[PDB]
Amino acid sequence: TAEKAQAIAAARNTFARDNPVSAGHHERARRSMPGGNTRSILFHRPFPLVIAQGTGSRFQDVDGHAYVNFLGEYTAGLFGHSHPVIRAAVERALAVGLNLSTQTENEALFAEAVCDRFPSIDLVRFTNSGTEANLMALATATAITGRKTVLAFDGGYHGGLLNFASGHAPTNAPYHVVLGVYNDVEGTADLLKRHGHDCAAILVEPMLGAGGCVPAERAFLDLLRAEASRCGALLIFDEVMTSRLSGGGAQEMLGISADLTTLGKYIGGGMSFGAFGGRRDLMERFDPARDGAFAHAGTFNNNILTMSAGHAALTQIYTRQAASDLSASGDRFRANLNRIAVENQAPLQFTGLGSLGTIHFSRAPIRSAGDVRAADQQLKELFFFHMLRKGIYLAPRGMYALSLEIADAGRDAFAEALADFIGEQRALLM
Amino acid sequence: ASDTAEKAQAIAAARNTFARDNPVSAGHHERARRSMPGGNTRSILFHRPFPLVIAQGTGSRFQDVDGHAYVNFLGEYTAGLFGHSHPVIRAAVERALAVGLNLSTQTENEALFAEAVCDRFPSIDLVRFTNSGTEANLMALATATAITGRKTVLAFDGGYHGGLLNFASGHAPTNAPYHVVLGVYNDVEGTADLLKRHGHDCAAILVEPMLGAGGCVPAERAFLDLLRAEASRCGALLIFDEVMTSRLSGGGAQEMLGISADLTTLGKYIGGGMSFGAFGGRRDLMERFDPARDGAFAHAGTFNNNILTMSAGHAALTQIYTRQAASDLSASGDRFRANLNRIAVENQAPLQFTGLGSLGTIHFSRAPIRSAGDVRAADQQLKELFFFHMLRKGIYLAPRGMYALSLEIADAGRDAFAEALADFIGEQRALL
Ligand SMILES: Cc1ncc(COP(=O)(O)O)c(CNOCC(=O)O)c1O
Ligand SMILES: Cc1ncc(COP(=O)(O)O)c(CNOCC(=O)O)c1O
Repeated sequence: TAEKAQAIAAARNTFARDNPVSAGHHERARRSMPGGNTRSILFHRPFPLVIAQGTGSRFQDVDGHAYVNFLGEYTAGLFGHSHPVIRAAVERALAVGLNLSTQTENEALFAEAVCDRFPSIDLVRFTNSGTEANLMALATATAITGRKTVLAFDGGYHGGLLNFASGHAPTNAPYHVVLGVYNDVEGTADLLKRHGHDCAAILVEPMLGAGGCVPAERAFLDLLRAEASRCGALLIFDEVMTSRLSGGGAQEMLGISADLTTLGKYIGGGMSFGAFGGRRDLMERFDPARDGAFAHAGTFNNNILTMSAGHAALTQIYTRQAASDLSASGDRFRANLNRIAVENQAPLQFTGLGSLGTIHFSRAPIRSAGDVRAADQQLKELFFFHMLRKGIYLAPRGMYALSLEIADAGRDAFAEALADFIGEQRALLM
Repeated sequence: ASDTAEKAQAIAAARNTFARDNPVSAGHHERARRSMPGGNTRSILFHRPFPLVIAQGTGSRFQDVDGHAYVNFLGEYTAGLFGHSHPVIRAAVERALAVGLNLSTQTENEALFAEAVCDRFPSIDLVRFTNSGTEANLMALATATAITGRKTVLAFDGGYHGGLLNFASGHAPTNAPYHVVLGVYNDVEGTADLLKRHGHDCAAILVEPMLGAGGCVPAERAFLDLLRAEASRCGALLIFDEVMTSRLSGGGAQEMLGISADLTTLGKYIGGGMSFGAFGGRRDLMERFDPARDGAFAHAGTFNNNILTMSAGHAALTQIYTRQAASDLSASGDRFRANLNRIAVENQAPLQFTGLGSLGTIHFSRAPIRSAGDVRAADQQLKELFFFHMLRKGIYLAPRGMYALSLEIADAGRDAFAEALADFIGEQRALL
């Protein structure tokens, strides 16, 4: 509607008036990077906030405004901006030496911690991102099976070269990808009958992350596990986001085992990180001593900062117990946010699991990419600008990912700001 | 050359001595195998019987877990330009920690780093950062195919563009399934034929100005002129993979050559030894990523703008490895390589070092090294024996015989390398 469009025009202008120093930064950034941007998700209109500095769960922008960071680096930033244990791991790495050009002890210790944590990961390899992890998992599936077809899901996001958030992106690596509808048992069974013979892999998030914190239904994942086994395709669970949900990620909570699992985000302690692991027999194809071994180099794969900060992250900070506690805290938080919507007759909900959640302006079921897209997009943008005015930073698309540094005062301020949105924007919520 | 029983027995003895010299590294390997395939997470680090595990490093030197010291002539496969403990890198890390980690937003540091990259590289008008050279090359291919609507990519046998674009031994079954045609590196007539056949459907020509992993094999002028002309004529994007070669002068191989690519990929040392890659090039091509554009190309990536890379990278380009420092290091490397080849020639040894500036690789052949075929024809057994010999002399270089001079390599190290080469030639005269 026109009414909402005008509300957004007003909110954008208010943001621009609040943030003229960020505005100047944007005009300069446009000289060296396309649209002043090097990570597409950071861009929003009229321009993005530039931040100056942060400590713990808080940061300040270049205009001086302070915020609680509920975004947490799209789930990588589990430790806040200045964790002393992470800092210590960085100091220990610098003492060991940088760019050591050789095999290290720390990479093996980190690997042991990873294999110990995740119940379907017998052996693991590190990459430099979730994008690389997923690409290597597809390389594995395709090379082993000799097949070309990959089943993935509309709304699915698996990195820079495997972006299905708005269907097929023209920039995707040219794997022969067939897209199903997330959570659609009937349609997906049909696609598997059609393509099962030629399917190298099923690639799926146990909860759409970038696609809107949409949990996978049990019946959907059971279909995928059964059919992958029947047709000889590798089931790949992309847990780059979902691994945080318990000590052993979504697979532990589900009792469903993927053939390969990809990891990313928080696991390297906030340093560059990705990983792919899985069944021993599949991963041994990368043993470089073995006959016709697959090649997987990568300059920074075993870099000392990631290996050292990650080992600290898993063993000292985000233990199995910390994962259970944060996820339970996240469940209570999301229920409280939904109670606020319910008690105020608000046409919104928050979907997700554990410490992950996203607002959707609909009271209908949010089960697939279609549902997320059909929910009100103008109200979502308005909500972002409102939260900023309340000193709460979350994703433009309405996602939060609670760090370990988020405390009672932070959660309370978020919940109060949500109530304020509902009251202040009542006219637009009818 | 062909394998012989004589050389095999020499190699088996060198491996046995290495195993005996390094029992702690051997135990590490056995443990590592329990959690990573063959105890490995980066294929290039593995060699038989097992790799050395190092304990610590300072400057240009390091020590392994059995207590041996070496000077590091490998330099992290060209990423380790600053040594193991550069004070300016360390200061950049400290500044980064003080700003804040994982800040979840844009910072100024990324714009300042992007400006330093654009200042530095003469054909890069706009740039985007990735987390590796592998990602940089994939995004450059993504850009070319999406802009052109075409499927075919011309690359070269012996070429290496990252984990999903490995042509070092021809087509790898793990490669991302771009429709890649492989040419012979430096083959003008053969490549002209391929471009005649495929040119109309060519999204991109992807080429290193010098084969890196493929053997430090310089591209010849006539070869690159052909690629530049035919890319323009066909409407293909010429992509120069300068992940390794960018170091060779202030403005990489493109400044040396006076040839401009449509896109250039970057990696290795530019992020100050932190995770890093980048792709950039012509303004009109890179603007397709402006997120304010309708139909903007998407390119997220959790760590693309991470504070450690942004901060150490800006320091690397503006404070440490300036354009003059690049010229100076390349001149130092050119004199080094010439000295090594002089030592070969004077002893009438069947070996040469190929490369440019501070990068070089030994090849056990008297033939011109111009393509992957030439590299593969050279004696591979002697290359293995060379590796173990150099280790015994306290010199660490790649198993495949590559050195990449860091800023921390001084006269003593270069002298020791040259002396160790002479000792190899003398001690292994029978097999040469
Ligand atoms: C499920 C999933 N798989 C894979 C990925 C890809 O991981 P990475 O961005 O480390 O390549 C991501 C997240 N990518 O986030 C982009 C950003 O924050 O800029 C992801 O959420
Ligand atoms: C010319 C070129 N392009 C691209 C690449 C790929 O760059 P990256 O390893 O950062 O993905 C590399 C080197 N990759 O080195 C492997 C390793 O040291 O483990 C490269 O040399």
